[PDB]
Amino acid sequence: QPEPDMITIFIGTWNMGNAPPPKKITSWFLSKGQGKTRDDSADYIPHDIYVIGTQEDPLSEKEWLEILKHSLQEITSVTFKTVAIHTLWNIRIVVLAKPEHENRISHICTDNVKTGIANTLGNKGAVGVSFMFNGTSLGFVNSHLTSGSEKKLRRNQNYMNILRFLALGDKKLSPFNITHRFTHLFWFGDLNYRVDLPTWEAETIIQKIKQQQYADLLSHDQLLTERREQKVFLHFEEEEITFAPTYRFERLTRDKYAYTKQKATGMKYNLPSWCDRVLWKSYPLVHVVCQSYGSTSDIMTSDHSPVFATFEAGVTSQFVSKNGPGTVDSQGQIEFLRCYATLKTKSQTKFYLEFHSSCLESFVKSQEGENEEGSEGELVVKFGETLPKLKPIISDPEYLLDQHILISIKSSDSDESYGEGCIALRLEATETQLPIYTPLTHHGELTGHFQGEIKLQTSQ
Ligand SMILES: NC(=O)c1cnc(C(F)(F)F)nc1
Repeated sequence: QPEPDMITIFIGTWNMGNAPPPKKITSWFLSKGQGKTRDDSADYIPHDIYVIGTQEDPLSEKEWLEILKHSLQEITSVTFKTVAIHTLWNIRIVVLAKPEHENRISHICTDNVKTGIANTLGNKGAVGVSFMFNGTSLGFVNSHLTSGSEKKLRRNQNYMNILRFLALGDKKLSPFNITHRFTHLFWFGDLNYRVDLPTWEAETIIQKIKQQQYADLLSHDQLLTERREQKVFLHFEEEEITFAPTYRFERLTRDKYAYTKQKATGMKYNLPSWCDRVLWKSYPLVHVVCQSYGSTSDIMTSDHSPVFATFEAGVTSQFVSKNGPGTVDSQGQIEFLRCYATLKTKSQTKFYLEFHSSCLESFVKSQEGENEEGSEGELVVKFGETLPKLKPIISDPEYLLDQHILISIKSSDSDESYGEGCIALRLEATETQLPIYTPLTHHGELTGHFQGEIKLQTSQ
């Protein structure tokens, strides 16, 4: 049985509004309703992995697992295996996989982050799951962020706390947060960003939704605007939104948005909004295609509609050669020429680089670079030709060209990372000097750039 080079992943996010689900929720798992929907011809084809994020979930883990597994069995006639389940308050993530993938899945991690302090600590935060699928690392984050149209800054702060403190993936990757630890990272949930228009425009907004005219609404979506100003979800992708706002509905219909201020809303307006979202971030030059992004029309127990997204995701096999793992393969090497980091820091310390990759026996520290002043005030750290030669465990190009090198630039004085990035080895050529580039981030904020040239030697 050959190992796959591609899998399909279902991501679901549903804020259940503290109400039990209806007896049938199969439309969710089938990507049927509004938006970018899945072809009917695919309905019996199971996804490899189903990742279900809920918010305001009133069910026990047991109650929800029974509904999920029974749903997927009805659709696919497959009995899914439970990879992981993790609940923080009423925020829950479930990972289910086809039984044939049990042997391919390892290193399962779960974690949660609680957001806010005193007042604002009590029900918002995130749960997450990571694991290895053969040679590919997968992360999944389900977050319920701060509510309310006038709290987009709080949401951005909640996001930064989650990406700093959620402890998933390989703990040896100590300079890197979840935004660098995975081949593919999926981040979804009730992110609670709103359509920022005047309250008086509520009926105009509803009119526009009834006409399926979303363009003037999406231009005021806080998540799109904050992302375009690099305030949140830097370097993440989201599929175009072609479904109606998923909040806030009157329960037991979808014919009505309930937007008016009420005691139950803290006298806040809830203008129709895309609260419920799916974003992703994959390493450079890995295959990832969104094949659906939409909302269900027939599940009406909550004031939110469920959202689905499906993805084709590139995966690699767990490679073994006569040499590595357990030693290096001297027919392989990674060299770096004309390299320099540009940092936004106003500080003056020396810096060195750390290279981390599962193609190395362990991480590699460089010599200190030479600091120079850039023409526009920037700190430029010159490595020139001084970076070490990296020694991969396996030289076969069918392995090595599928790998990535994570880079941290660290202060010599504190050993603290000032910036993290990632370089793909999926080069246009081997044994050839080729430009490389990555932005550098720290706590998910842009801190600089790393650029230079690479020269990769494989066994071919
Ligand atoms: N390595 C594991 O502990 C593992 C457990 N369970 C599964 C499941 F749920 F797919 F069957 N896959 C892997």
